[PDB]
Amino acid sequence: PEAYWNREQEKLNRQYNPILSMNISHLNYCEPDLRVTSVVTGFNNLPDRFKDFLLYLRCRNYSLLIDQPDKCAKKPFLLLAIKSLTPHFARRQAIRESWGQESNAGNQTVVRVFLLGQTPPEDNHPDLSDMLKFESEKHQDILMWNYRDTFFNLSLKEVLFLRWVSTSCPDTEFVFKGDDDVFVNTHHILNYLNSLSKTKAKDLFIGDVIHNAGPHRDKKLKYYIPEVVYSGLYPPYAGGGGFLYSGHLALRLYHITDQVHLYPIDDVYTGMCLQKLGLVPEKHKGFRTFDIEEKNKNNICSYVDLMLVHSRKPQEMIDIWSQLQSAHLKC
Ligand SMILES: *[C@@H]1O[C@H](CO[C@@H]2O[C@@H](C)[C@@H](O)[C@@H](O)[C@@H]2O)[C@@H](O[C@@H]2O[C@H](CO)[C@@H](O[C@@H]3O[C@H](CO[C@H]4O[C@H](CO)[C@@H](O)[C@H](O)[C@@H]4O)[C@@H](O)[C@H](O[C@H]4O[C@H](CO)[C@@H](O)[C@H](O)[C@@H]4O)[C@@H]3O)[C@H](O)[C@H]2NC(C)=O)[C@H](O)[C@H]1NC(C)=O
Ligand SMILES: *[C@@H]1O[C@H](CO)[C@@H](O[C@@H]2O[C@H](CO)[C@@H](O[C@@H]3O[C@H](CO[C@H]4O[C@H](CO)[C@@H](O)[C@H](O)[C@@H]4O)[C@@H](O)[C@H](O[C@H]4O[C@H](CO)[C@@H](O)[C@H](O)[C@@H]4O)[C@@H]3O)[C@H](O)[C@H]2NC(C)=O)[C@H](O)[C@H]1NC(C)=O
Ligand SMILES: *[C@@H]1O[C@H](CO)[C@@H](O[C@@H]2O[C@H](CO)[C@@H](O)[C@H](O)[C@H]2NC(C)=O)[C@H](O)[C@H]1NC(C)=O
Ligand SMILES: O=c1ccn([C@@H]2O[C@H](COP(=O)(O)OP(=O)(O)O)[C@@H](O)[C@H]2O)c(=O)[nH]1
Ligand SMILES: [Cl-]
Ligand SMILES: [Mg+2]
Repeated sequence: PEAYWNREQEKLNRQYNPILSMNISHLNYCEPDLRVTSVVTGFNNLPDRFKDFLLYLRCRNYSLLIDQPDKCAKKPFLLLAIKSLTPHFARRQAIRESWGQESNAGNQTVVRVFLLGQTPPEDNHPDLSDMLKFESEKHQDILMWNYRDTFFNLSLKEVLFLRWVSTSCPDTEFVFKGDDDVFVNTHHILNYLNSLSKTKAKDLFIGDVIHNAGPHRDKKLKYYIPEVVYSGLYPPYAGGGGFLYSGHLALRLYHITDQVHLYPIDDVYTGMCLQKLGLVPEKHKGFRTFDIEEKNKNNICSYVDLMLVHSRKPQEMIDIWSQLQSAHLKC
């Protein structure tokens, strides 16, 4: 093709599919891929995030700096994996106190990790390392890898997390992967999972799924992707703050990640991997990624049959969760 990502992905396809038959690694090449500055038309005028994405696309072998290797010592029913950034201490603590608390009702173990990269001083971030170490020692729920935690590296955050599931939590029944600014009704999710047949549970992947979306071409927008980077439509994908899937599918997704080049939008990348497995993510009405009706925001009964709501502040998560604990008496 003409777009850089599509062209390189087609090269990967030929490498993994003999039926298409008629030098540097794409997985552990971690020097700058200087060839991109000549083959990508207008490279020098792209925003810095695109330059860095294209230069280091072929590197994904990053190591854990903070690990919790025994997080799944007891086999989880539901692993909560929450994407976060170093300075988001209040968001993480609110989640710990509310919908993300670990629990074991009915022997269905719920365990929690936060997913971080580095916020390094050479990028002008304040040094919060001692505070992060303090939080990690106390709460034992931080996983942190040695890559730059940026918007366009979130598909790295996804691949490295899936790698961690395969190495350190391969027996979890289900995975919820979400953002640290959503409210999640964990009780409703557990009730939903216990209503699933084994057949439906095996390849479960639900969220707020969008079909036939394409890249935004408006250069001002957060999710802007230039025509020189990607052409065509996006596969169906769950986006908007969280999605829910089986541990069995987590392992299959991890295996397939080597065959898909990283993409600047993490939720599109996950949709690409699901597509390569031959699966279609399923839309579920309980994922409210653009909130609920203004007058309903005040009523706790509005939250009882929801799976998640985007977005809520730390104080709102705790207030909602607390009211929810007695919602069966009022709704
Ligand atoms: C959830 O998992 C539970 C186990 O996990 C632990 O507990 C939970 C609550 C969490 O805290 C988790 O973190 C823990 O890891 C599980 O609990 C277990 O359930 C079984 C079955 O009910 C219990 O077995 C009973 O054991 C007692 C003690 O037996 C010993 O002493 C007698 C001497 O009297 C000897 O004969 C025995 O060989 C043992 O050496 C038995 O008295 C009892 O026997 C009766 O029931 C059986 C089964 O019908 C009959 O065959 C007998 O004839 C008796 O009528 C049970 O065998 C076990 O104690 C219990 N563990 C704990 C730690 O409580 C729980 O069932 C899971 N499910 C739910 C919904 O919680
Ligand atoms: C996703 O996350 C990954 C992993 O963290 C990021 O990859 C790193 O990206 C940074 C840039 O942000 C890379 O650092 C840069 O490397 C350049 C190349 O270094 C090589 O070449 C020079 C010269 O030949 C050698 O001296 C050097 O030792 C290496 O062999 C450097 O030229 C850059 O230098 C510039 O910045 C530094 C520090 O700010 C200054 O001192 C310099 O003067 C100059 O201004 C810079 O160091 C880093 O190598 C990447 N790491 C890995 C493991 O690949 C991605 O950027 C990130 N992606 C997105 C989209 O955010
Ligand atoms: C990923 O693995 C590769 C391959 O082992 C590592 O590449 C070496 O590491 C650095 C990065 O360029 C250099 O010192 C070596 O010359 C690299 N080349 C080779 C051939 O090994 C790479 O470092 C790893 N990436 C990370 C982030 O750990
Ligand atoms: O560099 C980043 C930026 C975002 N996030 C996390 O990813 C989620 C998505 O971020 P954001 O809410 O800004 O995206 P949006 O909802 O606006 O699409 C948030 O929970 C952040 O904590 C991250 O982990 N690293
Ligand atoms: Cl915060
Ligand atoms: Mg958000």
